[PDB]
Amino acid sequence: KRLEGKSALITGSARGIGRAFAEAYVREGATVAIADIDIERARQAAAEIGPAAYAVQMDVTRQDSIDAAIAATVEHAGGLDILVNNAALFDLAPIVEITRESYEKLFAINVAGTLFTLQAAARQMIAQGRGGKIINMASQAGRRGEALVAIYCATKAAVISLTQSAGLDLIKHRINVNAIAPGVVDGEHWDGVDALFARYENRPRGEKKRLVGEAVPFGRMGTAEDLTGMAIFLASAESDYIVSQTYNVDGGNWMS
Amino acid sequence: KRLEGKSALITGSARGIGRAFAEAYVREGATVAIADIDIERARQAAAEIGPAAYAVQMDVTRQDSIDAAIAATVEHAGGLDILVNNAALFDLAPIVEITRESYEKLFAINVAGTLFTLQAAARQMIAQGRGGKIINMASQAGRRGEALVAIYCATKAAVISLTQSAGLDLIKHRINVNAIAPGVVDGEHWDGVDALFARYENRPRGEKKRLVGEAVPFGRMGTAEDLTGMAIFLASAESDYIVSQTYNVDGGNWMS
Amino acid sequence: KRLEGKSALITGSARGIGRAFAEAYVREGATVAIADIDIERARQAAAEIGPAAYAVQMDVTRQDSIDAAIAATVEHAGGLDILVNNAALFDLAPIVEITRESYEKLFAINVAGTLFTLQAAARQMIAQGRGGKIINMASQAGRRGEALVAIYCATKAAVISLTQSAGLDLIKHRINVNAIAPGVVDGEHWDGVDALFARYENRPRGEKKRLVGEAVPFGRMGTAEDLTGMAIFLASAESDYIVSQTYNVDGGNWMS
Amino acid sequence: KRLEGKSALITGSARGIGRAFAEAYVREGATVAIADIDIERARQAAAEIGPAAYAVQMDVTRQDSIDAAIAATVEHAGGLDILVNNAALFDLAPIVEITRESYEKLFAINVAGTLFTLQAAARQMIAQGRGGKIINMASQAGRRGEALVAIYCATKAAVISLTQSAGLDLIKHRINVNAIAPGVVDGEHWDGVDALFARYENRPRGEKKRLVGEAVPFGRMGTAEDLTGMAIFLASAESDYIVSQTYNVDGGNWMS
Ligand code: NA
Ligand code: NA
Ligand code: NA
Ligand code: NA
Repeated sequence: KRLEGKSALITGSARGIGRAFAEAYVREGATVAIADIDIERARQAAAEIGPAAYAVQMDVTRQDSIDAAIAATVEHAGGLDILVNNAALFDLAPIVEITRESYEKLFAINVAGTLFTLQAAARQMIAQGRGGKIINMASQAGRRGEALVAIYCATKAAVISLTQSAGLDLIKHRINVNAIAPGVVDGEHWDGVDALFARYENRPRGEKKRLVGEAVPFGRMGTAEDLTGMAIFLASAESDYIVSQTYNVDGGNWMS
Repeated sequence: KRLEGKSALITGSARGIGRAFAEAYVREGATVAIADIDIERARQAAAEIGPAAYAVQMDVTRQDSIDAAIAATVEHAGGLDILVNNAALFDLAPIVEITRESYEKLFAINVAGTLFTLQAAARQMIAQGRGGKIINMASQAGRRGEALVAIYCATKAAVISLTQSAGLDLIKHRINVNAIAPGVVDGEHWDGVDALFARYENRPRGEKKRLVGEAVPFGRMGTAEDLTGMAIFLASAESDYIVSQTYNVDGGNWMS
Repeated sequence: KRLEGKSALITGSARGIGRAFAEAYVREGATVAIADIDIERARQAAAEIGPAAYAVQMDVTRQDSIDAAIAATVEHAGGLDILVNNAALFDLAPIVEITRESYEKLFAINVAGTLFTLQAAARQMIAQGRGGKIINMASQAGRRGEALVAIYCATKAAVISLTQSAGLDLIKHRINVNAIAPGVVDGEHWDGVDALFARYENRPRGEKKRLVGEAVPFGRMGTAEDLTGMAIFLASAESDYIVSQTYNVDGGNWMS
Repeated sequence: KRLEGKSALITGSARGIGRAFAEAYVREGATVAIADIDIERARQAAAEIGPAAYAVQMDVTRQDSIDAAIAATVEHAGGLDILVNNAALFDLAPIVEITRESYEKLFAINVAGTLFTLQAAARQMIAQGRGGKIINMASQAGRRGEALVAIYCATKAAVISLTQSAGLDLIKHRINVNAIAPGVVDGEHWDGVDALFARYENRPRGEKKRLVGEAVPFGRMGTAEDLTGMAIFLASAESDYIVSQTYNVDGGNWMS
């Protein structure tokens, strides 16, 4: 068990990628705060995962909620050792149709949410004096722009950048900051994602997803489970010398 | 010469780099909107440059000011062919001292200001149906993070991403979107920049600036004139096949 | 006349892109050594271009030919101010079919040829004490690997790398070293290239070429003329502060 | 545990980084071929490591030696599952002093050695039908050039490129190709590396090594043990969806 006795918090972990990370972390001996805007779903998730997972209501766009979430983790587990910034929102629209609402919402959650949660965790970790681990969720989208995905790509580029900056600033406190960049990951969101491409590219529903899946060198779209090995690795002692990096786990969909 | 008959608008061009760009564009035969929030200096600059330059009041953080600026180029110049997003703000603080005010202010101007001005320009260019040129100002800060400069770095990373996405979306309208990434450029702003570094790096005043200058492979910090050639090139016919690129003009300070 | 009074040498300029550069340089006032293994065609080209162009026999794989070529520009033009390393060979094969012959031949021309010509030009430029410009030809292939193009991609990656190293080492002598990276350029060679892809991807003849052209965001494969502006720019005073860069001119085919 | 029953071959594994990888692999349950040009050193390393390690004489510059080594692996273990291309040579010299001997020797070992060993391993893995893992050793040097290290940097850039190309071509055979890029790693070679820098930079002995060590954000130069976690990870099932990536493990010395 590579994370034995560790205290983690994962934002947006009631469902999806964050939820898989939560389960993997518990398997590896960690206690995990299931942080989510949906307290009901967080409580269900925590009960399904087991005794070591516990629900925390959190809105990463609000400072008071961020601070309350950190304090609940300290209260419940005695401190905080691992942060995963997984909360994210996707959207899509061509340049001439980008709205200020899309820009503000996606930046508030994907960039500000990650930045200020990272900062609150950093402060707690510094106060503890024991290190150690922060993992941001980037994306292939942050590696290169895309015609219909300007806002989301830009938030993920910002995340990769913040990962580098925070990494350099916090390593003196024995805190590693790194990021994982998935490529295309299958899941409940892809119906809406495909529908959005179908609308703007004028394709039959389902065609975009299929083309995307067929283009991954590996042979298929990713699963959350493809990513858990890396999430454990970057939270363990085996990654202590790894600083300010973004690692693509994407079946070859992007090369860095 | 190279920009004969072209209508341009440059944000933040009352002073510094933007003004040097405006003066260079006029020498190359363009008509130029000196768009700045400092309308008094924009007017003095427009008056000094000559009849081909005219002052436009603009605050890239306000949608109505953005739309009014584009309307102004239509009124004065009959339309818009070249947009340079030059307006920007700098700040510096370690992760644990980053404020929401700093985040919101730098993103509103550096990211939202660039995105929505680009969008307004693109709409006008598409309506004209004669293609166009858009040049965003990035920075070495956009290429890699820095311990003390998380916010500014992230905004410039977002600009590089947006440059990429917009370039891919808009090329079918014959609009080139690219960016210039300067390195370190000398100017009065370095008193404050040095002071901020001196404080957090525990150095005597002037030392940071000195060291930064000495470390540029070319052998000196940049001037506006180092950048003017590239600004003309990316607005000229010689750059027609150039799409979604960021070009470093930085004395070798960063290699891309 | 941005290259007035300058002396240049361009490798592999009897035909194609290199010849287009030579013609462009001549129009900008330069004297140009048409250097090529195909001396017959180089002579014909120099005669067609006009009195400022002269043929020079060179095989970039042979040190004695390189040194004699540099000596030729000194003799005919009085010195050497601009070098363009354009000579290159292409090949294609899946990993399990790559031969040592293909490896040796592509590295000798593409990498050794560029490196040691660069070296010989640099020595002459340092001896002159007037600085200089060196432009290497990279490729999109140099920016990212490709299943069937391992050898060529690796040579172009080596070129980008060498451009960076040489740029850092030579700038103290006022020599700018940079590179241009074209995307896909139409031409006679595409019949063979298409044929090779057709074989390994199991495609009808001409399909690969068609798909490639349609996949370029700009909407067409490149021409030599798309590249001439950048070639002049990087040899001119407008690029003095530009060091160790590789610039993509590729219709958006790769974003750097 | 993590590599139970796997057959590995690591080039240059008698001493240094390869040796550490060999020892870590054996602890994780692998059988390891200790390939080295120095057969007595290989036979000795194998003896010391244990019964799961066996010596193989190999010159990665010779096709026949490469082919013989793979065959011995198939002879001793029942086949080959993991290849680590660790054999490498370093050299240093400014542009004007680079010799053809330095160019040829470093490229033969660092590039050709890696390419043709990877090719022979791939062929054997394809014939087995059970997939496989291949890890190339890159370097921070492959990420960006340096004034005094053009040859070595260029070889490591070529390695990163080959990693991408081979990864894309071989994943259909269920062979993962990835690379590790250490930053600066302490070891017996650094006394000579420092000496080379001291010579050309004209420094007291030891000054370069200290400055380099002090500039790593983490706080010290690397050890081989910093890298073993990643070497195991990329050879294990936890990296199955990881293709064509180069991962920096370098204390923050370079960010990718
Ligand atoms: Na629970
Ligand atoms: Na005026
Ligand atoms: Na002639
Ligand atoms: Na043994």
